[PDB]
Amino acid sequence: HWGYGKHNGPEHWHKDFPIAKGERQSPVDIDTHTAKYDPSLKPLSVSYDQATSLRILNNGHAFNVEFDDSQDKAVLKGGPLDGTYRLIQFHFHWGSLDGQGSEHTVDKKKYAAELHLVHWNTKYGDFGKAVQQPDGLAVLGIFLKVGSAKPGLQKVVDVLDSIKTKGKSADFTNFDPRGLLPESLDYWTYPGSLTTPPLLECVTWIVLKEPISVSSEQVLKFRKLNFNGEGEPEELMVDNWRPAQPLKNRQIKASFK
Ligand SMILES: NS(=O)(=O)c1ccc(NC(=O)Cc2cccs2)c(F)c1
Ligand SMILES: [Zn+2]
Repeated sequence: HWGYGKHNGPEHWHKDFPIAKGERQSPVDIDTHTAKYDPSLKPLSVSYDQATSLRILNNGHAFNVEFDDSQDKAVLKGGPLDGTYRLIQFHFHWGSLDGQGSEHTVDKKKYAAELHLVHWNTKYGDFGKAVQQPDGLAVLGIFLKVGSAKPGLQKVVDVLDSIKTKGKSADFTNFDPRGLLPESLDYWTYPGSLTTPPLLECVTWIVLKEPISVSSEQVLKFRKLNFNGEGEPEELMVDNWRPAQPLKNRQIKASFK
């Protein structure tokens, strides 16, 4: 099955998932000088005050913090979006080294990691239906660089020892994702895809200009996770990112001048 190794990595995905070579694949390089300011873009509306986190899961590709998405408790609206998108989970992609790890790049620059807050369009009723629609998902992407610690991330870091291997989950209630956001909500936006199989072309990407900083100790703890299940040969969960894909017939829009 698919993964991030030499024999099952991003270069191989197209064989099982031909959409990997499609017209609106993610991630992409964000060329800051070619992106166009769109003064008609509304400010992002992030309403996470009633968020209800439930669980944290190691799924063998990353770890997801999952939320109760059975009502409008934590939603994203505005920006390039029409309607309401409900937060279902967030996860990260990261590197084996601080110099790589993000999926999107900015003028070819790689960050140490990238946070994805995944939301689905409520007009489609549930996540499974949404991923089958061109405007089904909105993913808010946030770059991580290594520097000072991110206090709001620490609760996540501290539970990782309990979900070291594939298939492990742990209760994770009362986590506030507002603690993972940078100060500015300035963003770039473009139409794209899931960055892992099945690579469905259902995502409006909203990538924040301002990275958050996390400590070297924090990202080191990400790199102690395992891709494998318990009792299988240990393979560290690192470099779980897809490289930048061709932009093709798309324009990246900026919310800021
Ligand atoms: N890295 S990402 O583009 O933000 C992403 C990548 C994958 C999923 N989820 C799934 O792929 C789960 C699905 C299985 C079958 C259809 S969707 C997701 F919800 C978000
Ligand atoms: Zn992701």
